[PDB]
Amino acid sequence: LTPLQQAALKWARKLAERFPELGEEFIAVHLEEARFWEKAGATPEEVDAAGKATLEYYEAIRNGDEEKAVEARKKALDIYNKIVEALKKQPPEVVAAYEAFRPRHEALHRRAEATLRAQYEARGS
Ligand SMILES: [Zn+2]
Ligand SMILES: [Zn+2]
Repeated sequence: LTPLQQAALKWARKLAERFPELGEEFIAVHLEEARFWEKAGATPEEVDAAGKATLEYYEAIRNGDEEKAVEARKKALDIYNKIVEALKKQPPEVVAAYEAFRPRHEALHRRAEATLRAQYEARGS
């Protein structure tokens, strides 16, 4: 267990615990994403800051806080953009592997956004 994997595990487990509908699948998908971040040369602190902003982002959707959602989304994607451009210099098998994995992360992301917005519209928070 690398320090980068531990950093991704900490924030992905928090999201799964607070929103059980996402489930352990939310943790596993974010670990696989973290393996590509590690391949691209990301550091544990970059993954820790991005995971922290991701929890704040989804917590913002659950609570209807739009300003916090905008700020948290930018903080997470500022770090993600650094890693997309680093992935360009990766071997083609790594890039092709990432392009084949990303639709599964996209589908979990679409589900998580809709499910938490639904909890704000119904439960209210
Ligand atoms: Zn995600
Ligand atoms: Zn989105």
